[PDB]
Amino acid sequence: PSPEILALRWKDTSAHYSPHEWVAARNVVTANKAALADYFYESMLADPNAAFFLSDQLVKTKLHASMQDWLESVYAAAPTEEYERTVAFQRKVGEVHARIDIPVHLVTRGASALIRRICELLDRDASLSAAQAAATCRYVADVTMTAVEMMSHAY
Amino acid sequence: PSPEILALRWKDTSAHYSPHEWVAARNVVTANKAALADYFYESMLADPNAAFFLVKTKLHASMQDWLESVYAAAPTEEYERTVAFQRKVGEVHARIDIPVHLVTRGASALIRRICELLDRDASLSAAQAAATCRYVADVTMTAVEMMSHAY
Ligand code: HEM
Ligand code: HEM
Repeated sequence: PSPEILALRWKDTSAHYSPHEWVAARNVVTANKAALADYFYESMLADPNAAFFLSDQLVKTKLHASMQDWLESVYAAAPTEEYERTVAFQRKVGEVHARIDIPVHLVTRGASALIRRICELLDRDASLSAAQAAATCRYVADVTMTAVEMMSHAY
Repeated sequence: PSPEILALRWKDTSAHYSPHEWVAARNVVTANKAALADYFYESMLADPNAAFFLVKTKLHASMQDWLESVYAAAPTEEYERTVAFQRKVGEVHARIDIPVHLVTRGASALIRRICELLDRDASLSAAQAAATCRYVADVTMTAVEMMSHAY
């Protein structure tokens, strides 16, 4: 399924939501990416299965500073109309993960932790009505699980 | 990969939400057990990828039991029950080489149609409806991961 075909799936997903949701989310996620990357990394030390794959020094440069640009790839695609660029990024990361038999259930695990944590930021952000913080959190979960689905194409 | 460990995981995820969130969802899920199984199945036909793999009767009911299972776990505290079944379901899909990325496709689809129904439900304050939709998306994904075990 080429990135022309898989673009339209990202687009049609993002189109369930207003521009206000797209940007709202994007702003919160760039505002706190490095902090959201730390929280991710720590979450999968806590998991021993996942900790096996982290030799406690590989993140120093790679995993912390990379998880950042993932968060930008994902949350900008829609407000930029740059879908096939983003979708392409996801297959690379999916293929990287699959090459080293990183079990897919742990990715879905991580997708879920981020979603709970990004919504927690949306919640604690006082510059929004709870109606808005709600609708953004929805978008967040949808696009994460859209991305993860595509990351999962390499199995 | 013990169920006792897993069961515990189900408890914590759903502990993030109020009991009112658990029963509201269950209500709407079971109020539409048929229409939801019909939606999921017809959503597979649209795509060729899944349509590859499609007796419906067995399907139509076995989705209807999964739903009943997923939203029974928290309000009844039978986590082991609900887990053990997610474990089985995945191992079936597995041996058929049903690609993982699609179990997630229809998972996301059910979530979106479930919240639509929660938007429409005026027994609920919009606050609750959002809350409930969130529960629904989290717990589905939680099921999804457990299904995705040993793939
Ligand atoms: C939502 C979930 C996840 C996202 C968004 C994510 C993101 C990324 C990205 C962007 C890269 C860089 C790959 C590249 O472009 O070259 C990467 C690499 C990697 N990720 Fe993940 N990841 C996720 C889940 C996981 C999980 C659950 C583990 C658990 C073990 C993991 C372990 C790794 C490792 C080890 C590498 C580098 C491979 C190596 O050099 O040994 N990731 N990840
Ligand atoms: C969220 C996603 C899904 C859920 C919750 C789900 C649920 C179920 C359940 C509960 C069963 C009964 C398993 C058993 O008898 O023990 C089942 C069987 C089956 N599912 Fe799924 N399913 C999902 C996705 C898919 C997808 C994407 C396909 C794509 C083709 C698929 C095809 C089947 C087939 C063919 C069987 C029956 C196998 C057989 O009896 O020969 N399912 N599913």
